[PDB]
Amino acid sequence: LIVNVINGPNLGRLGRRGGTTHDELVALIEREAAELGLKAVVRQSDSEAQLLDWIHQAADAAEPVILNAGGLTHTSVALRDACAELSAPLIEVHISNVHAREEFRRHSYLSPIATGVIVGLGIQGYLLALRYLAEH
Amino acid sequence: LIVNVINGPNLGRLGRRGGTTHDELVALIEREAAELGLKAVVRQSDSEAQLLDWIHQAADAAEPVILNAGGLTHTSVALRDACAELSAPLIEVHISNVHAREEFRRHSYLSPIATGVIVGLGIQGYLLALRYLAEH
Amino acid sequence: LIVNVINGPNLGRLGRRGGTTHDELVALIEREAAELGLKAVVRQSDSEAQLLDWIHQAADAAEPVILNAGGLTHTSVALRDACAELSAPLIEVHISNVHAREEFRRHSYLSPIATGVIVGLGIQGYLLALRYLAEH
Amino acid sequence: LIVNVINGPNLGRLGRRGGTTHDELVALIEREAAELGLKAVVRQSDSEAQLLDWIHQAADAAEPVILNAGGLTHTSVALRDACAELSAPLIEVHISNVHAREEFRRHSYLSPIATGVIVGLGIQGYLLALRYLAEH
Amino acid sequence: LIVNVINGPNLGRLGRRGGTTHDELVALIEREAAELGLKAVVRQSDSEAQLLDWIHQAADAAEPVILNAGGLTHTSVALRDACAELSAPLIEVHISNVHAREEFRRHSYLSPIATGVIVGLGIQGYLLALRYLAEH
Amino acid sequence: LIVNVINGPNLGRLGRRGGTTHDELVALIEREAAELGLKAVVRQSDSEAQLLDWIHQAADAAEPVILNAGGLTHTSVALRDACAELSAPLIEVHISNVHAREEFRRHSYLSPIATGVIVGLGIQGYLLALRYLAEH
Amino acid sequence: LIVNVINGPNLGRLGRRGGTTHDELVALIEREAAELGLKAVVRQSDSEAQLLDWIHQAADAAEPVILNAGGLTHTSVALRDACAELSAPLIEVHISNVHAREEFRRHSYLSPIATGVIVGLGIQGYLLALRYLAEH
Amino acid sequence: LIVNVINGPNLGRLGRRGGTTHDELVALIEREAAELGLKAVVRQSDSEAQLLDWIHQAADAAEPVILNAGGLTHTSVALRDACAELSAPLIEVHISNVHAREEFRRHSYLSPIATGVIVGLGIQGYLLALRYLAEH
Amino acid sequence: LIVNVINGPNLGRLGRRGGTTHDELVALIEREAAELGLKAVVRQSDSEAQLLDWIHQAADAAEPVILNAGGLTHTSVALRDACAELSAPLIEVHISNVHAREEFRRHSYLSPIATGVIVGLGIQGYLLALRYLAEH
Amino acid sequence: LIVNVINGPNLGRLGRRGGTTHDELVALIEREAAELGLKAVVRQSDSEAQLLDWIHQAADAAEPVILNAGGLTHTSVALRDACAELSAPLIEVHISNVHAREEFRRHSYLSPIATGVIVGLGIQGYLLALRYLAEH
Repeated sequence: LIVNVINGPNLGRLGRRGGTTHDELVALIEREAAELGLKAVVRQSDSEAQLLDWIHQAADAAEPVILNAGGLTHTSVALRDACAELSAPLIEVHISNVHAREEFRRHSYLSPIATGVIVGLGIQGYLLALRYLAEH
Repeated sequence: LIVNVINGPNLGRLGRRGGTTHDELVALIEREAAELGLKAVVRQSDSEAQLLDWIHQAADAAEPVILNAGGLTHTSVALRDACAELSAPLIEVHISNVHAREEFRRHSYLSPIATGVIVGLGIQGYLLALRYLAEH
Repeated sequence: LIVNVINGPNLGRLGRRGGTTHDELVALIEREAAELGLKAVVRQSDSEAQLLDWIHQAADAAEPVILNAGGLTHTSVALRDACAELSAPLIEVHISNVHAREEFRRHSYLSPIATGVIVGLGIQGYLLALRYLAEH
Repeated sequence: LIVNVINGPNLGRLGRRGGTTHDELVALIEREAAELGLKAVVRQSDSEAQLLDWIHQAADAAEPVILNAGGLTHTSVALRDACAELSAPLIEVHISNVHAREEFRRHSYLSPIATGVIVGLGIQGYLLALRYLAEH
Repeated sequence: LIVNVINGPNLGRLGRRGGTTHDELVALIEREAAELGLKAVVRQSDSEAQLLDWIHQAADAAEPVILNAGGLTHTSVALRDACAELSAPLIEVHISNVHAREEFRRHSYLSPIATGVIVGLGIQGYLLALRYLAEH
Repeated sequence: LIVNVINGPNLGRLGRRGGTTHDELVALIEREAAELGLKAVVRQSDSEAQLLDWIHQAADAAEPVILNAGGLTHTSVALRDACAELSAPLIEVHISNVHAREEFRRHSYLSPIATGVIVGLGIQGYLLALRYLAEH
Repeated sequence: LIVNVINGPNLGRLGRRGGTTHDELVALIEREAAELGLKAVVRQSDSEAQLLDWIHQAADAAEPVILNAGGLTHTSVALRDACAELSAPLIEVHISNVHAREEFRRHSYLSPIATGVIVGLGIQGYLLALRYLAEH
Repeated sequence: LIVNVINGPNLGRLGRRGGTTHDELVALIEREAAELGLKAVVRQSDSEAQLLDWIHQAADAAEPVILNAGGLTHTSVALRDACAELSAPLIEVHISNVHAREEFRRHSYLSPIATGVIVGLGIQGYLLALRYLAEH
Repeated sequence: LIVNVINGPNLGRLGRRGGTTHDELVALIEREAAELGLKAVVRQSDSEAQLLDWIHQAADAAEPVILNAGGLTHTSVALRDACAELSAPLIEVHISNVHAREEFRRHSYLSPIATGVIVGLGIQGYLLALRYLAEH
Repeated sequence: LIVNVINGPNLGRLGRRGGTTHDELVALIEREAAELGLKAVVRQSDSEAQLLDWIHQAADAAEPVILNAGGLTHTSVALRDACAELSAPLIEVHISNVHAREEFRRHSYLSPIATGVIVGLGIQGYLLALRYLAEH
């Protein structure tokens, strides 16, 4: 079973002003996925249109999605509407605790339609979302 | 290393109008904890004073806490202030997706001071919080 | 058929700075219930945990509840969540007109899930709730 | 002693898209009133001016009023100001539970000046208001 | 098939301080309706009670309604509740663009229960609503 | 006279989880336009930058625009500012009734500067906007 | 004359992560009270029901109360309603400056019914409240 | 050690429509200060500029300030910014309980930057602030 | 009987970018007052402290005040508190219609404590306030 | 051409708890103005009435104004109304970035009527406003 891990704007800057980089995150995820018997496809883009295309492809293939949409979490109705079409689980992930920062970060257009949300557990949040999905 | 799992009001009614009961949840947690090399102490109370006493004891022993405070999450400043004393990690857990329900459930007094928050992954949320803590 | 009448915080102070006392209220209710062919069990507590235990017992026995939760009406999500499990009717009662006082008293976490609400009719509000329940 | 029962807009559509009709409601009320030794005058109008005239006549005769103002409950300051002149009791009645519906229905211009409010007990709400008034 | 066109307060002042008058609007609508094979009944009143009576008659006959309620759009819950009974389509029409004016005009109690809303297309809005209804 | 029909994000997913597809919508529009003596150019993009380029080209050519901006309706000030330059009519269209859904969908940055808005009439909303424009 | 000093939730943790402990605070208060010719009864509880019982006993004996309700200051209507019965002075005390912290701490259900409020003067706030009461 | 007591607008009207006058208040303060071994300089002005000059002089001399700014408490950012420069303690005093009056009086621009706030204890509030400062 | 007419900030700029000047306004008022048998004392200041001193002198002499406080109407609690001491009538006057301008101008701290308010009638507002006061 | 530079409350405290003083700022401005061929008149006052008099004199002479009103920026409608009379440019200046501080500092009554606003560039903000004005 294939799981899409989709990272949104500014996530390619991970580790570069907390040192895990985006390439390292990809390697960590693929290794964990292989241990669980899953195939993880990890993609990152700063373009909202590109993220919508990837979600549409996950919706047509009925594949689960682990999404960290970055700043678009708080602002894009178009992203929420694309994610409303998914039929497999959608897990929203944030690396840092979004509730401990500015007040505008406490509102997400994605949380109400996600199956679950994991915030503040660092990069381990992606690995735990994978384990939830492997345990069906 | 000892981990406290503290369940608040109405969580002793789990499975009784989704059938996992609170006794079953305790057994699941203890089994997972033993596999990870941890000892889990699982307690549940409908009394806010009893929850504060348990958090104070976790703060003095410097032990991590996985807390599902039920309805007190949204209403108790006293619980938040007791949890502000903890020095080990605090993970807030909700079984259902609190963001997909009434608007008052989207505000938590605990999230801003927790290390991380896990919502909507069912009872597996407690087992993933344990794994995060076992991986230091 | 058994009806639970549950009074919350400060209701044991009735009549003591309008002179009906809580013991008198109990006698009035039991007398009316007997005239209607019902058995009324009247209980009062200043403890939120004790009120939740009584509601849980009413939910397991499928018995109707007439509840005057006092100040907890406006503040407790935990009480609302316990009352959401009841399968028989739930009537919320307030002795005074809560809409004629401070603005925070006009919001109730219980009204939206109650079958009906009776406010401002004094102690007669409890006796009319009994009559509604006797007339199925 | 005479009691006015005043129904506002859309209440003549009762039972017609829960089958009690407005004529049936009138018969039920008159029968209950006669059993209590009262005379009930039941009137219904979709016109706000007509409702104000009836309230003014109740204010000059010092007679109690049981009012279900329909949608005007939430919107008319003119109705509230006419009802502020009454010297006998004013009971506001709603057949359905107004707190379980849209958020604008939770605000009433009438509740703060009514003696009491009864919501959600169906047509029995009118019969219980009569009993309160018969028991002075 | 009969379509009711109902105009609310101040719409009899059309063209009189943009010169189409209400009589001209009626002629335009009847001519368009005849071309489509429909019969249009156009009525106008400044009285809210009269509008409610006309909507009740449309609800009992199951006929579609094209409604321009004027200022009552923003203020009347009673009108919304009468329109909630209709079983055929309800199209809300505004001649001018209500979103380009005062902020209170951007809220309508009718839009959420209408089948569709047409704003800002002048008198042609009524003719396009007719065409939608003729094309079932 | 040329009319631009511009569809924004997620509108290429029409008919695919109500079965009209985007290709079918294009065919329907071109056929109606030809019957009216107009030429319709229908374009769709999930990219906000691409939509702004198309609006800028409509502004320089002084051509009318029928726009369904999808989720960007509620969130993009940049789209509103590009549309503020148009000199020919701008009709905003929504297929479903945006007022009957989430509260954030009731606010549009486009409505206040559009000539008119058509919501809830399905795909027929685009065909009626064409007819308005053909009747100058 | 007897003065009750009542400390609410988390105040038994004073000095333990500013080193005055709750036992030391009690000794300081009793010593100051004896110098003023008063008897101070100092009690602390994390239980809201226990605090309400102590306030009810102060109301029946007509004794003054110096209250630091901790987090319940901001959340409990039941505590405010018990304190509304007191006939002798009620002084609300906070050790730290509640106005310099989170915005939710700036609202107190107790201040409007207290005789006076003292915030930010550390433990000396309790000793100054005693002096106010000794000077009648 | 010198303590400045600064009274703002309308405080020279004390006792004149509760009979202590401003001259009497000055005498009371000077007497208490002398008993504590302090020198109190008491000044009053209805001019905001004059109050700012006095605060600037207290900031340059590093002297403590007891301030009752009257109505300026709720409205002047300029006064708050002058008081933000003080390095010795700043105690805000109100004679009456500001939380029991109009809602606009519950917001103070000064409280968040003051060391402590004393409200509702009458003129004794100034004497207790002096004692706090004498006990360093 | 003496009437004070007090003009606040920027009112000495009347007629100078509607040509009545402040000197002309004074002459108009004195002439009207003499016709009514009253003596009008007209004063203007841009200083809030000076306005408070004049109101205090009107309060001690029990004389009526016609006040146009300019921008201080919307911002000064200190002015409202000085005016709360007056025992003779207080009429608030605005030359232009304050409700037809910016939204912040629709809130006045003075209106709730004034005997009456006159807005939008130009300079004639002062002359009509005089006539009201002459007719006791 | 003469330019007025007007500094409001607390700006005479510049450099005194970032060391430029107000006298140094005056020297810097006069030197820059002379290099540009302008004459700068720099004045500072803690009195709102004095600032209004200076603005009135700038309005009668049609001279440009560079204003740093300090805390009055956020609170004075009277200052805004005096500045609304200016016919030459009005540049509002803040030395620090007002948007990075408390939320009340993000609202200015002056910005909407100023020609331009410069914030956060330190004392150089005044020198750049001069250059804008020298380049007409």
